[PDB]
Amino acid sequence: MILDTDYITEDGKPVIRIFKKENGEFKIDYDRNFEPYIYALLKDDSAIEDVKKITAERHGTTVRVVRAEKVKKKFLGRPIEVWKLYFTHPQDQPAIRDKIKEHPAVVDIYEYDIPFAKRYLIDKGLIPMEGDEELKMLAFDIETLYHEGEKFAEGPILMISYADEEGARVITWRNIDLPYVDVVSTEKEMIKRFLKVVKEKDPDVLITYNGDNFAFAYLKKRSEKLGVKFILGREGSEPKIQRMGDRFAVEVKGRIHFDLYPVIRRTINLPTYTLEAVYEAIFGQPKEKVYAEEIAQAWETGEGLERVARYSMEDAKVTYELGKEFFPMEAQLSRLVGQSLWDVSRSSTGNLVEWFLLRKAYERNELAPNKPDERELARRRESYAGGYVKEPERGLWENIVYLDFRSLYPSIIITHNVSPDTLNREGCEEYDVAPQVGHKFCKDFPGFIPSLLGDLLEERQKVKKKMKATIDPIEKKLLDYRQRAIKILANSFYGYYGYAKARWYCKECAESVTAWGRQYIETTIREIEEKFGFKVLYADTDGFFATIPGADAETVKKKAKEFLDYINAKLPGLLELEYEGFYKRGFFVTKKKYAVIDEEDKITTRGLEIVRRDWSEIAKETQARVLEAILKHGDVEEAVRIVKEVTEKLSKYEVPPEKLVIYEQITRDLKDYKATGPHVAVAKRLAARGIKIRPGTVISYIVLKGSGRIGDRAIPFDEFDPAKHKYDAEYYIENQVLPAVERILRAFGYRKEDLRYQKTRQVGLGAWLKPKT
Ligand code: NA
Repeated sequence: MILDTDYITEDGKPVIRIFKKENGEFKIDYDRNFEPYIYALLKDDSAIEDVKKITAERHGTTVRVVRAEKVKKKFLGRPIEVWKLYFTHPQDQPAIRDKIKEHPAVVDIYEYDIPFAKRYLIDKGLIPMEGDEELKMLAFDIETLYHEGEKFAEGPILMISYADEEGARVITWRNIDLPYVDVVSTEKEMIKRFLKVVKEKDPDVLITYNGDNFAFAYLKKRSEKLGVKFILGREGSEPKIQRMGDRFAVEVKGRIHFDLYPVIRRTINLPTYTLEAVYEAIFGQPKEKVYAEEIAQAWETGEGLERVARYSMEDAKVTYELGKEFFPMEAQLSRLVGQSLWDVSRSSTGNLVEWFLLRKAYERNELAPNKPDERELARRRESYAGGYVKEPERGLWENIVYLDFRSLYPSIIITHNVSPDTLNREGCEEYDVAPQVGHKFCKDFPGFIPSLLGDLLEERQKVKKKMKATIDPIEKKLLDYRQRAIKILANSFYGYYGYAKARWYCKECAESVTAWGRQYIETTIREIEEKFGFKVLYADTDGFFATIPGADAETVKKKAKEFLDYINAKLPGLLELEYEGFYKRGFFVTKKKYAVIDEEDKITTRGLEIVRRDWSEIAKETQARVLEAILKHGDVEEAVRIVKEVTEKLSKYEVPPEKLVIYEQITRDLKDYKATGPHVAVAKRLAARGIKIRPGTVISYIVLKGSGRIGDRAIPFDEFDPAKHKYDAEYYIENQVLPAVERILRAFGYRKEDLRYQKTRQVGLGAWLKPKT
């Protein structure tokens, strides 16, 4: 299977390199005969004799148009006649692009900034990550000590941990006695040992969590200060830092650097993205997290060293296991899009759509529109819209169905043939009209994009059919990824239409699709209320919740399903409502804020759970028990009672100290946070122990009863002693606990004031001590 492609240049001539894993053997194929090209639209064919003779200068060398041929292609829904201009080198294109574009007979140029190594996969019909071939993978992570008044990576790396099929290990130059740890002399010998272990395992895949921004950069800058030759690429390469938006990305030649961070960020949503918050979500097993203070404590002192080595080991093992989860999925997308997994895993959804369109465009002989220049980009970016919402019926309700459209936006696009190439066309005989915005989309001929979508939705269905028919759970699992990759791509098309960097950009398309979305949601709701006597409790563009008042669980289920058959016979084309679930109880606060409980006693929440950086167990626990009281027990008053009890217990210092640890991933150095707040005080307590915390790591502190502002006395949690230390109850009540339950309970009629007992050490600072939203 094809892992990746690039090119090298040999005496000014480009050579495509194709990295392959076949029958357990890595190799590199070469293609010396792949020619770069662009297209040009001319006013009169006679002008090509001028174009053929245009030259520019690259480093003293005259760059020329090597060859031209006329080709018929489709563009903008209609035939176009263009000129294919061949070159020697892909880098000749920009230099000569500017000149050719100033020729009065040249209307414009096309497909001139499509990377050569990618052009190659498209044109040759090649697809990465195909076939059976198994791949050896290996995760790694590093532990570092931080210096505040310094440059990047001045502090040494103390630990390099890795994880394989064979297990996990830690390399270090501190004195530690554990089975899985190998000890060495220096940091230099540690790094060298890591390079030696990688080079000999020969992984096809290097897995990291955030290695694009931390691990690799750190490893290079340290090798640089220490004089170590940082070779990890198969063909003798130091890994190359690459310009990836605002931040960076690292490539390793011959291997695939699978950085887990962008994948997880683009997969499942969360507040703080700790390696530990992620292993929680997708596995259900607790972290065993040791915080940043405990480990920098082990660096100077040496106490708690074996616990750090366990932690470091666990970073690796988790990183590996997380990698075994996300890889096949990302291998499917890279297979579906036609681009390397390295690219595909770091791409935005809009950009994944672009690469998919480009390749299909090649197969259909469709000329691709250019990107926007600086002026168009700003003009596109300066667009906002609103959204649909049916504001909720307040309160607690029972026997709730949840109904959603099957692929709302893809359906609209296919059914109404919504495409830049079908927009307000001239002399059109069949057109649908967009609601609100009034655009006319032609149906005389299928749009380029609509038809590709059509085929995607149909392929998904076929794959799903085969998944459910397949008894073999290996093939079953694989088909399931296949199916789910189609979903991710299909559902990206709507975004892409309004995606400012998009080649087939079409704001008119975007807003039309949004408007038809509203209409279908709107008329379906009107119909469920009038024809079927339901009460719609809440509605999004992700679907709606409804019940029949005074009907039991199975009347509602039967009627909803009867309603589906009724509207699905009345909805146009591919538009189709589905049964998404049932919930015995639920309540709805506002747009995308709600909690519901299904028949398995499982609470699903939306826009409600704690998304602050500085969180604690006492807040989470108390919120959980409120939602539990309302939804499990059907008791709103118990919920209010519980909060009153919890706040009382806090007042009287009966809440166990451990539940009051505030975990916060720090956004910069602690020594320079907002003057007021617990941060400065934690920084002094840590400095006195000779510790500094790296921005981007999670600290642990408890807030104590103090002599200044409430919240300004806070200590490291390991420093806590039940005598000589009292915690600041008012801080846990007004900053932590109340804010976690105020929104939920306001929806039921309760004010902040109703959530404490009449006299329980009230300090009237709620408005100040609350987090500024
Ligand atoms: Na689905």
